[PDB]
Amino acid sequence: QSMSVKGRIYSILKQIGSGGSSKVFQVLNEKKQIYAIKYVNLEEADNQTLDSYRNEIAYLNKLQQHSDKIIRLYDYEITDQYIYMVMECGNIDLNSWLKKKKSIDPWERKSYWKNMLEAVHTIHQHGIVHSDLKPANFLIVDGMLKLIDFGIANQVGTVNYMPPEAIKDISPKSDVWSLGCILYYMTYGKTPFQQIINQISKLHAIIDPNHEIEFPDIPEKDLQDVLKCCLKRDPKQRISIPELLAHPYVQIQ
Ligand SMILES: c1cc2c(cn1)cnc1sccc12
Repeated sequence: QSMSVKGRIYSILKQIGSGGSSKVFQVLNEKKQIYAIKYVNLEEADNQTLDSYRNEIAYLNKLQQHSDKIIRLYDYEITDQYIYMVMECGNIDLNSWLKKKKSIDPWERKSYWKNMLEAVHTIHQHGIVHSDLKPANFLIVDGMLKLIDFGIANQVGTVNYMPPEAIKDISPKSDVWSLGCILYYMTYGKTPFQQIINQISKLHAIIDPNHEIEFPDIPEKDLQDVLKCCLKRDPKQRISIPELLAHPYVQIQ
């Protein structure tokens, strides 16, 4: 099959993912280069959803120039009926990659972490708080992690990465909580609260200071401190991203 985004023609190779009303495909242009096209159906879209879409796009377009850890958006076609986005094609999302591999290399992880701070830090600088980070939001492209979205436009639902303040009902400290959970999953093989099935009981645990989050002793003592810093329930007493980018775990060999 085929499709035309603006002037250019893109041959469909396979379907990467489907959000629901959205379909992501892997494509080829006339110069035979591989891309990822996102189809969005505006047929049953409120003017609020429309606005979230337009906002999320402009931001993704604006933030292209700032960080290389933000998915390349090459071109787009937008009508009253649909959205087409010509983005860079990654190998796999962090979630599926983590879900498959049993052993994660301390370097691969330290590297991925550094890429995760750079991405979140850039959206933060422009005023954005992602508010709902998950490994699904990150995409590996040439051993380099890239942020897919900014959680502006309307794995999903998962409360395992939710900060206590989001549950108590939101500042950059909320994204620090989530990022730490991601690291905790790449460190301990589970999210801090993955151990508790019942979603209501899982929620009571995040907001419970007496329910101690365990940090089992590891060779990377620095990595343990980062987790201990990110997973502090009081946003007031949680590490900031500029502070994390200067932590020994990230800076020291
Ligand atoms: C959304 C999702 C992806 C993308 C661009 N937008 C590019 N490559 C890949 S590989 C697995 C998911 C995706």
